[PDB]
This record gives sequence, structure tokens and C-alpha cells, in this order.
Amino acid sequence: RPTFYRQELNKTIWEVPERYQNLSPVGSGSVCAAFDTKTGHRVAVKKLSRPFQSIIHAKRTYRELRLLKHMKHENVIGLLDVFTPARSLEEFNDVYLVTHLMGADLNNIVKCQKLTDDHVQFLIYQILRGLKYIHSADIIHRDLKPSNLAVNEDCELKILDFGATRWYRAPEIMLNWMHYNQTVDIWSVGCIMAELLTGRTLFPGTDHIDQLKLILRLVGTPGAELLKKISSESARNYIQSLAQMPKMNFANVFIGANPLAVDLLEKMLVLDSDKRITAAQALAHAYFAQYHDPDDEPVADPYDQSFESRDLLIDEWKSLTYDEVISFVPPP
Ligand SMILES: CN(C)CCN1CCN(C(=O)c2cc(C(C)(C)C)sc2NC(=O)Nc2cccc(Cl)c2Cl)CCC1=O
Ligand SMILES: CCCCCCCCO[C@@H]1O[C@H](CO)[C@@H](O)[C@H](O)[C@H]1O
Repeated sequence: RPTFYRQELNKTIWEVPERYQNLSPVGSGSVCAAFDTKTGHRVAVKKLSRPFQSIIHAKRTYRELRLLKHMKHENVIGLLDVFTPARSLEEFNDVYLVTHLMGADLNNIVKCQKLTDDHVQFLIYQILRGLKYIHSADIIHRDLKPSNLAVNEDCELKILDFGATRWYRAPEIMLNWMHYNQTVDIWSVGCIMAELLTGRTLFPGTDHIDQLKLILRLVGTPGAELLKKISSESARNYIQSLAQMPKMNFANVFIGANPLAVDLLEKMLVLDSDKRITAAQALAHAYFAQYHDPDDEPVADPYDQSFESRDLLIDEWKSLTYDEVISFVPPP
């Protein structure tokens, strides 16, 4: 069991093994960049804030540990290490997670290099590939946007969650529809891709209602087939009252873009989540012919998330979390 050492960073106490050097704040859990003096590579180390404060917190701690221990894909954050100072369960009250440091996020790439059609094809391919793997474990990202995308200098990408966000949110998450299918994340990819093509935020809503108005101006007011599914008496009368926007002709909107990009955008940015292309379908889209390889778009091992429907005690969440810390095997 390594020797730990205590350090102070922007008001936070950090106890990590010696192995991890040159800590410097990256944001606020909180996250430091560090040098792994054991393998020679830069890492990001996340310290979980108040992991066991609530039942909701204690569960979310367990969730994060479980999810990350299961993600083993090129385009999704992976776990290099997980550790705690605590030599036993009684002492246990802090959690740290370790991943590969990617040096920049996608907003950074976007505000200071105008991207080629070839770049957009590569970056969105990678999001979809990571997303196929995510979706096959039955997991929904729900908060996909450029700041949750890590990119290196070869423009290689991983999907992650640092925890407006609204600009990339599916209109149904902002109406609290509640079931949500995995294409919520495909609506996000549409917003990300549009902005990679344009250099501009597709939907810069000022707030929650402006967001929705902006979306409705692009895609139009809901079609009969969609109105049809609004089981809620509620919505329907309100929507029919609105300025009855027709769906904008996307070719006209994303003018000079590759026509396969446009066509892929029309298949992601559909109001009706039942009609949006899946991550799998999208990888087979002709827009990605240069990068597509059906033998190299792997799906995840079965993910046991029976724990999600469980209501347990803080002490149980914590002890479960501890066993997950103990059982961690690092990758090669
Ligand atoms: C209900 N719910 C889907 C929304 C809230 N979630 C967020 C999702 N989550 C997560 O923990 C989560 C899920 C992820 C995918 C993309 C695979 C979907 S990535 C990630 N966490 C993460 O990226 N951590 C991290 C980031 C930078 C540096 C370091 Cl060092 C690390 Cl450890 C688990 C916690 C929770 O409850
Ligand atoms: C302002 C009008 C925008 C509302 C967007 C509704 C489109 C979401 O799409 C809907 O999502 C649900 C999954 O949560 C599905 O159950 C519905 O069948 C599907 O049509």
C-alpha cells in the first residue's frame, strides 16, 4: 500500500500516493492534472466531494465507480487507478479516480481552429463510436456537449462527464418527458456537429424557454405523428397556438457543407426521438466511409445496473463502494 502525502489546492485537501506528482487544479468533486511518476504519463485525478453525505450522494459515488470500472473503449474515459487513504472501511470517507490526461476539450479546438470537413468526419465518427459502446451497456449520457469531449493533438477523442449545458440538450429533457431514449445523446451529437461545421453555436438559448423557441425555429412545430403521442392532454393545446413554424430546409441552413453532413444532420436533429438515427446506424452512414470499420466498432460487456432501482442505507452504499475500490485491477 503506497505512502500518501497531503497537499492543498485551491482550498481543497488532497491525499494521494507519492507516485502522483505536480498536482495542479483543473477545476472544481475536483480534478487535478498530475504526472504519474510510475508510468511517466500525465493523468487527471478526480477527488470526489462529500462522497457519503446523502443517500443520493452515496449512491452517485457508487454509480460513478461502477460505470468507470466498466468503460473499456478507446473513445470513452477509462479508469487507470482508483484509491483511498483509508486503510479500512471505518476510516473510509474519500474517493479518488484516475484517468489518462487529454490536454484539451472540444470547445478549445473549436474557438481557435476552423475545422475541415475531414476533421468533422473524424471527430463526429469518434463520438458515435464511443456512443455505440456507451449505448450498448444501456447507459445514457444525457449531458453530451463539447466540454465533455477530450481531444489530443492527433484530434483523437474520448467521451467523458465533468458533471450553457442547455445548448446541446434534447428538447424532451427540458420538458421532463421522463422515459428518454438513448437518441437524446444523438440530438446532442447533431448540435455538436452543426457547430463543428459552422464554427457557431447551433442553438445559443439565453434560457430554458428561448432554447426551445430556437429549436422550434430550425426543425419546426411538432408534426401530426408526434402530436399523436403526447399522452399528456397538457402540451397539445399550447403547441397548436404557437407560430406554426415549418421545418427549415437544412441544405439552405448549412449552405456550403458536405451534402452527406447535411443529410446526417437531418437524421439526428429530428424532434421525434423515435425517428432519430442511432449511434450504430450513424456509423454506417456514408458521411463516414473513410473511417467506418464494422469490425472495429466494439460494444460493451453486459452492464449490471440492478443497483439503480435499489434503496439502501448510506453505510451499505459506502461498503459496496469500498469493495469496488478493493477489487480494482488496472488495465495493461
Ligand atoms: C443519472 N446520470 C445519468 C446523471 C449523473 N451522473 C453522471 C454520470 N456519471 C459518471 O460518472 C460518468 C459517466 C460517463 C460516461 C461518458 C461513460 C457516460 S463518464 C463519467 N464520469 C467521469 O467522466 N469522470 C471523470 C471526469 C474527468 C476526470 C476524471 Cl479523473 C473523472 Cl473520474 C455517474 C454519476 C452521475 O450520477
Ligand atoms: C417543444 C416540443 C418538443 C418536444 C420534443 C418531444 C420529442 C421527443 O420524442 C419523444 O420522446 C419520448 C422519449 O422520451 C418518446 O417516448 C416519444 O415516443 C418520442 O416521440
